[PDB]
Amino acid sequence: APVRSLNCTLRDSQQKSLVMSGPYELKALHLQGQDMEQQVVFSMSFVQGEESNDKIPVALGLKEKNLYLSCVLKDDKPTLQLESVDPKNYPKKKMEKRFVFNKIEINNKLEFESAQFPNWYISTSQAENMPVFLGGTKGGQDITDYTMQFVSS
Repeated sequence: APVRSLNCTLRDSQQKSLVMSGPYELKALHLQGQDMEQQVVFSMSFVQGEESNDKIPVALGLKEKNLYLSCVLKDDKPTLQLESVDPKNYPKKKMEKRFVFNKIEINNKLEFESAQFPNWYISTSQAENMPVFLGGTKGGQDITDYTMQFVSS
């Protein structure tokens, strides 16, 4: 397909799942059993960009929703947000830079670095029910690695 994609769910290294907070925000929390279905299913697209054997550029949209994770400057600081796009023009192989993340395979975990803002990663808090955000520090209080689960689509 023009732009190739695959559906998946993500879980941080503390086993927290991701769910929709409001219409433009994601939160991470320890979920299990029935509630497991509240988790967001992503449609990961493999877009164009500087590629490596361990660094792959991708775009993360919500399955069947014209909503994508985006990195923009908000109050002079790199910020993560859910952005609405024209449902007829997306996804596409050449996504605007703000939508691009470098999928990095480390241990057996994954890290998602903003292509727009080098060394800024999709992060979650240790605390329960907090927003998913863009953090500029690795190996610290905040979590920056995940495992990925594939879904039948």
